[PDB]
Amino acid sequence: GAPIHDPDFIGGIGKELIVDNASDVTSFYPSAFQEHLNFIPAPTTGSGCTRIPSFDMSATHYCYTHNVILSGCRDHSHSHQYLALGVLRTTATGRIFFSTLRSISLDDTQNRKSCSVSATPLGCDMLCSKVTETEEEDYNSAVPTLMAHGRLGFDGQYHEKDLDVTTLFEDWVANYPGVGGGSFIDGRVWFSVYGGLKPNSPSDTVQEGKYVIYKRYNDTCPDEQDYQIRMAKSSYKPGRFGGKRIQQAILSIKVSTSLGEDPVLTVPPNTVTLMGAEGRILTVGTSHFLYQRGSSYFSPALLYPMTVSNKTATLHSPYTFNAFTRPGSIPCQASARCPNSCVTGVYTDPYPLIFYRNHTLRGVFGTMLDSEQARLNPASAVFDSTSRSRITRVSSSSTKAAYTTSTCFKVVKTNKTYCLSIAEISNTLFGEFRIVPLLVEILKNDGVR
Amino acid sequence: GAPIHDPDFIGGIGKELIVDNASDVTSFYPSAFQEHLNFIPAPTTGSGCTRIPSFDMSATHYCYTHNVILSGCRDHSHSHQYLALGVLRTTATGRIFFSTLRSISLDDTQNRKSCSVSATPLGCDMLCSKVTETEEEDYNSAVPTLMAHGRLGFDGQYHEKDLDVTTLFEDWVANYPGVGGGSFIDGRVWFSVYGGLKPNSPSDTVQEGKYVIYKRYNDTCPDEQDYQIRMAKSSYKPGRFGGKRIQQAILSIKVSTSLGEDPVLTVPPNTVTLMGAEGRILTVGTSHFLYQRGSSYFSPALLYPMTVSNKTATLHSPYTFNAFTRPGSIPCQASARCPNSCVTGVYTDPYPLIFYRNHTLRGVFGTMLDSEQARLNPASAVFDSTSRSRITRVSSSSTKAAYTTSTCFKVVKTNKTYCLSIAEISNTLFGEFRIVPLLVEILKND
Ligand SMILES: *[C@@H]1O[C@H](CO)[C@@H](O[C@@H]2O[C@H](CO)[C@@H](O)[C@H](O)[C@H]2NC(C)=O)[C@H](O)[C@H]1NC(C)=O
Ligand SMILES: *[C@@H]1O[C@H](CO)[C@@H](O[C@@H]2O[C@H](CO)[C@@H](O)[C@H](O)[C@H]2NC(C)=O)[C@H](O)[C@H]1NC(C)=O
Ligand SMILES: *[C@@H]1O[C@H](CO)[C@@H](O)[C@H](O)[C@H]1NC(C)=O
Ligand SMILES: [Ca+2]
Repeated sequence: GAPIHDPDFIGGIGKELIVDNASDVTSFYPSAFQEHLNFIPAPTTGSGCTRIPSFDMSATHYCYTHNVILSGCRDHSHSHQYLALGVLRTTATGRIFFSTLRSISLDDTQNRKSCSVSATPLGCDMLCSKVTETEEEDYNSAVPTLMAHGRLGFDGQYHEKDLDVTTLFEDWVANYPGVGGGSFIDGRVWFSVYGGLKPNSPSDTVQEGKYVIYKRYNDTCPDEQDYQIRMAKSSYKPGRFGGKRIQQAILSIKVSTSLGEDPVLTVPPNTVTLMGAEGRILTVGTSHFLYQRGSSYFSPALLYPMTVSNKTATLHSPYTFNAFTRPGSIPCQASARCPNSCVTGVYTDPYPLIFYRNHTLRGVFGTMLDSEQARLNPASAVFDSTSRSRITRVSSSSTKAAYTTSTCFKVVKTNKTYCLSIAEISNTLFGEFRIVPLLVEILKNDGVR
Repeated sequence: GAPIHDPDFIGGIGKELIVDNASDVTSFYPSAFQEHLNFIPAPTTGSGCTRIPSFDMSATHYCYTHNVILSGCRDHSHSHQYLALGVLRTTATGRIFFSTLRSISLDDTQNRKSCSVSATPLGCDMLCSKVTETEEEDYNSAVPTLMAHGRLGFDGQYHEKDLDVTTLFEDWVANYPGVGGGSFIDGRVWFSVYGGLKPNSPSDTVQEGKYVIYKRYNDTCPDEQDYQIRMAKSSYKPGRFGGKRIQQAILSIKVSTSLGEDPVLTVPPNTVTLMGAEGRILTVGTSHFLYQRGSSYFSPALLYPMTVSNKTATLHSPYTFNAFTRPGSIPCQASARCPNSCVTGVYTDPYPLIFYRNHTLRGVFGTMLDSEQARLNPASAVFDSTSRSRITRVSSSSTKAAYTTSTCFKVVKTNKTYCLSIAEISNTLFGEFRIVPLLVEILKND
């Protein structure tokens, strides 16, 4: 009943789990899907769905949230936001299970979507967007998207406060939380956000001519330099949103009794970040990372090192995992190696797992959609910069996936490393999407050498 | 007040679909699942299930029913019965779809169980059992199981009349409908029924020593005759129910504005029928058939010819489809070839599809559970006495399945034969059982 992770987890949450410098990264791999957890509620109705999962865990508790739709799973539909606060416990037999301390289903009328959540000392901080219109209409609207900062405390109470997006996102036509989890850092909660810049606005003007071309390993692009640059520049203004610059941002907010207190929007230079996309701000040990969904031409998982300076942050050259690809429409498929304009891909974050003694991230765990173009075939595995380990297929090759957010930890008591993988999956004839939690232990083959 | 399907279906409902004497039966086969029909409601909750499906279709309308559990799918939970009256339609594109005209969700305090539905001229007749105890607690009791004859009319109203089981099933300790659809024949609705007989009751006495042994095609049981005969006899009184003879029966009720009118329970001789099990009363063309779930030692799909005469039925030696097996626990697994005593298997009916010119049945469509012992891997196909055509697996090999009921019809316009396969299935991460309708066209290597 303790409002903290059970003693066995103490000291095994949020840190660098494995630091092997000698042994290969891919030698570490996911086992068979263990103790199928049930902290995530199934959809309220049989014809409805659960979608857009966000999870973040600190050394004391975890936070989880998801959007629920009563009929169908089409975005242009009414939805409720489910938010929960919980801790990692063990049974008498050592069985790991996610225990919910508090939970709330926002059954009101506010149209919350693209919500992200973060574990803070005060509980579970949530960043949501509120809109009654279309997404493609939002980038077509003149005003920024409404956003709110909420919190489900340890006391079960929920408080929320709408942000003054008029001034905070004055340079944006559309703005949304990255859906991925946010991170608590130096008294502030950091949520990755994305959207469209108002053309010719101060923010849009500062990003003019700014771009970056990330290459694939051992697979260079055959297109000429002049053309690649031309394509990279256009990747920030995909035709889908009519020329608007799809921008990546970072929003920090002070964690205190007052919600939405002192919000500061940092917009990293596009010479670092690719096209704005869904993302996640996480902290593993002492380093911070910004996961960016590969919505543009870049297929391999991006893990941007994030450093903090007061209320703003700076992103450095991203860690890339070539094998950890994501499905996408041509010319931005899983094998795409050339810069291009597109709004595709799927959110499938990599959790910093293996590090060097010097703390440089060496390997990550994540449930990728092992598919070339279609959002399907989820598979858990460990990936370094170029390869992947023995995979643990979530289900069949027919399983459609929309999101996979992974968070790994250790049971210091048994010294075993585990990875929680929350996936929004569905089969062709079993119903709409539903979020399912999968826990897998990270193994290592010693008898190899 | 027949609502009528679509002019495209006239002459193509409940008829002999494919009449051929030359073409190899297995040359006919199911295509890919054309579409995923929407007439069947998903479980009301995401943590519950839809189970025990029943379906019957007549010239002008179809009837469908399933049981719904709000939390989980424990057969020992409170539930409500969903009943629907519908029609076979077709969009401008020519896309087949089942339109549900009327539907009611019986959510009272009664425990309807093992319901069977039938499309009658007055609507959708449902035969349910009303229980207050478990399967075993029921067979141990002295009194028969309560049953009710109900009906969803074209007007949307549902009327129900509990049958006088005390007299109707006086010789029974437990009795339930076969779950499979019932059929309208000669002014009355016919429902397969099964349960356990009261020891020494007249019905039981008449069955003493009666048994029948059905062999596999080219898989002769090596057991000595005396041993087989003893096993066959014992198969009727499996240990599961402490020696109570599990009997197959047939209930016919007069179809009229008065429910439960003139009930007549027929109990076929166990020299014809194997141990009582879930079943269905089908009518294809002028012929009638009784499908009996292979709950005993017999694995191949069974279709007993059924002839009716003044309120009573008569079953004959059944058509068997050797490759249309079903999974079962040992020693009555799908590969079984010898008589034995057991209560296993799963409901997976064969729909009469291909007939000889003379009307003798030869081929059927069905969605079998392509497994040996576990209720997994549903797979649709066309079957004859010894073979299986090319298949269309419904899902993965680890897909669970509790029931599959198929009904084939024909679009007279495009003259294409289709088969509705309604299956209660589940999968690993996607929750409890759920009834899903599947539609496949019947094709041929010619
Ligand atoms: C930690 O040690 C590794 C040694 O493998 C360093 O990796 C090298 O880093 C240099 C420059 O960053 C690269 O040019 C080499 O290609 C890397 N070699 C390998 C095998 O990765 C890493 O930079 C060190 N990290 C820190 C923070 O000192
Ligand atoms: C319809 O035709 C079939 C085809 O012959 C008949 O089935 C045959 O019946 C004879 C009985 O003399 C046996 O050789 C076999 O049972 C069948 N033979 C073959 C080659 O299949 C069937 O009996 C006919 N139906 C009726 C009602 O007469
Ligand atoms: C059945 O067995 C006989 C031998 O008794 C054989 O000639 C025939 O080909 C077999 N048929 C099949 C389908 O195996
Ligand atoms: Ca009883």
